[PDB]
Amino acid sequence: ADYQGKNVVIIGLGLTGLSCVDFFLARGVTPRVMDTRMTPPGLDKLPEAVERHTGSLNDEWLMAADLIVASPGIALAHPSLSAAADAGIEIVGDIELFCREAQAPIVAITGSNGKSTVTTLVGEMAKAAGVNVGVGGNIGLPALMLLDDECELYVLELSSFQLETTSSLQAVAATILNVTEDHMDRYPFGLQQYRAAKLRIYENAKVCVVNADDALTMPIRGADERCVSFGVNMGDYHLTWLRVKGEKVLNVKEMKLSGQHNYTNALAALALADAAGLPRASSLKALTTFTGLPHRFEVVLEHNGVRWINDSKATNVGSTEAALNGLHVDGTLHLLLGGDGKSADFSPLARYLNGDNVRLYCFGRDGAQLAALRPEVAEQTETMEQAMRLLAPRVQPGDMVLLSPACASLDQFKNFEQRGNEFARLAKELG
Ligand SMILES: CC(=O)N[C@H]1[C@@H](OP(=O)(O)OP(=O)(O)OC[C@H]2O[C@@H](n3ccc(=O)[nH]c3=O)[C@H](O)[C@@H]2O)O[C@H](CO)[C@@H](O)[C@@H]1O[C@H](C)C(=O)N[C@@H](C)C(=O)O
Repeated sequence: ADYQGKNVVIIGLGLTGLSCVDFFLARGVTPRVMDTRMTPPGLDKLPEAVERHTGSLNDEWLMAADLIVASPGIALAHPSLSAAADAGIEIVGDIELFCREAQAPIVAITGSNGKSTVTTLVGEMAKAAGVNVGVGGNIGLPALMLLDDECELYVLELSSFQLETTSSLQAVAATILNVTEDHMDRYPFGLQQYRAAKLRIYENAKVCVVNADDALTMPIRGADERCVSFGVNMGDYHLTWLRVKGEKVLNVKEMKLSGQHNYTNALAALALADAAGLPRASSLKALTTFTGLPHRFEVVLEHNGVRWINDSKATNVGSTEAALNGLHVDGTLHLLLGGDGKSADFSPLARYLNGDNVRLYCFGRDGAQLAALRPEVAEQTETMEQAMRLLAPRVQPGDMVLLSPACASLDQFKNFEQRGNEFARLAKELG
């Protein structure tokens, strides 16, 4: 889509809002942004060129917009947004922007509780088949931070909020795991209004994975030829053995998790991966190794009042930004950055590195550019080990050593997992 020369206004300066701001700036469009909160988390992350209004909405800005991008945290029913809509001003959310740009199929997942687990599993099933997969959305990493012409499949966890502002989603496979009322303050007209939001996920979906045990997850107008279902004792995928299309496929003894819940999660996940075209071989393997939703970070050592945190999986700028958001650091943050990154996306990261309590240790191929984000507090070495031996004598009680590289590790390691193990070993010897 073209946004050149449009008056764009973004509502919400949280993770989503910031991703949108960067999305637009990276296309030569300077948006105006607002948030009803006086000091939203992304306020100090904006470039000075961006006009901002916080503490309330600025209605003149909204009414003068060509496009309004509304974060999930504000309701379309808000009088300011209702007014803009009546005047015919287009309103979209980050997921909508994402769908317009995506060049790979999308598996979409929504429902209430357990959403993240099913999303994560589908992601693993894709990893097992060797698919460069991008997992994001409501699960944590804003969808727009995943855009990459290298990505071969996207797995998105979506909230009813994101769904209300999305119109161009055409999922290869979509599901509403269940419909259980939550966030009802955002749906004052009842369960039907609430159900309607989730149902949007099936619009133009190639295959709709439905919950045989929850009739509300069926698209309105009964189930069609696109619908495949999962359930405990009923459905295309059901239950011990996992039954699929009438044929047993796996004895639950082969998977690490147990319990009904963990089984229907595995079934819903398989139904989605089958629909997305992933080989059942690899999907089943993933089901047999899956040990659940991983922790956000791996604490490799906590000694002398210092925490050494491994987030080697943050292979891009958006992930590192996500790791830094709301990060509690009692003393100084010794941030490790480096490897093979996407230089085109480095500039915005500098805005997350301000303050008197942050030190950068940059290494690898793009270490020089990374260190250049804020030279005054950065050290530059060739390897991560050198960088760590550098910081070791410098840490004091209360500090945090964080490996959240913002780059891939292929220039010096076999994979980010190995880079993380290296970090674990070195932290134990040095901390
Ligand atoms: C509220 C919400 O939808 N949160 C999701 C959102 O995070 P983000 O930080 O971008 O949220 P936001 O839209 O800025 O809203 C955050 C908070 O500020 C408030 N808000 C937002 C804009 C504004 O003008 N005024 C205001 O008061 C919202 O009411 C909310 O209290 O985008 C992220 C990336 O997609 C999601 O991971 C994140 O999910 C969290 C984990 C969540 O609680 N989501 C709900 C929906 C859920 O899963 O139950």
